[PDB]
Amino acid sequence: RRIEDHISFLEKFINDVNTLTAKLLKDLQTEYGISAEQSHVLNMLSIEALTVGQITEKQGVNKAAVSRRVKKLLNAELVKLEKPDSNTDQRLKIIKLSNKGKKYIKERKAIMSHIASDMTSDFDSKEIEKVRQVLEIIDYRIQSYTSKL
Amino acid sequence: IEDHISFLEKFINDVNTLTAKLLKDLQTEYGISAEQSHVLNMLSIEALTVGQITEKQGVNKAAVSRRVKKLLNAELVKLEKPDSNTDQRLKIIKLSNKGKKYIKERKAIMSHIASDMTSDFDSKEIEKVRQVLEIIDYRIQSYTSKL
Repeated sequence: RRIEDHISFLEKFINDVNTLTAKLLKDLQTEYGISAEQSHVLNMLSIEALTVGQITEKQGVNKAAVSRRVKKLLNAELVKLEKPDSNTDQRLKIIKLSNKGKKYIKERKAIMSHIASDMTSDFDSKEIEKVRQVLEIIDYRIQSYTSKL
Repeated sequence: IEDHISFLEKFINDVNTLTAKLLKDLQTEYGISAEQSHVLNMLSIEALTVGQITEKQGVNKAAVSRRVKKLLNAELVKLEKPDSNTDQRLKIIKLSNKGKKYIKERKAIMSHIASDMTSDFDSKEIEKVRQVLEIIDYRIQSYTSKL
């Protein structure tokens, strides 16, 4: 009820961020020849290099579709196929960003930062910090809970 | 202070990741995809017009028109815009009984885990956090509203 309304507000809030994001980024994506979700993959890999398998369940959806979008990015040359080994090799391919992929990620960050900043310039810095602290522990708990299924 | 943006993006994906994990079985059985659940979930918050939904989910307009038409083909949603709120371009879309049962299960699953993670939490600490995010949601909506 209580917690049920908080959960409902968090869904609306995330959905609203997604909706603003998509609209602010439609032009940039269009410039690079990619869709919103291909763009998502690029945001995940700007965090770290990954393999199709690692990004599939960590977004949790049908295996093939993700494979498709990684193939589309490779041919758009926004991403690369590497083997920077120093850890038990089985069979697998490491996917990381090309330098055009990082250029996009920086165009995207600058657009998100200006808008986030503008909408937040009247806020009290210590108030935002306290809020982040609370979401940091929620993030932490979500993460550890997920690791246990 | 823009490491702030990075953290929110990551917090959003962790949320989404866990939700895809918890609802895999539920969404499969109802014949749903994750993006359609979001439309459904949204419609449980309020009865909406498509023009409304397009601006509130706003990506390609035709791609979201498709997702609502599929929810109607599946009868997960009802097209009920009688003369109270209507005569305003398009319709008033709302969940049907089947759709209503899906979101009940969805809430059953999420409520228990959220509650499990927040049990040591001070109501007031969470309320204040909610207040601040309400301002930011307000602004995001206001900003989304224009260009």
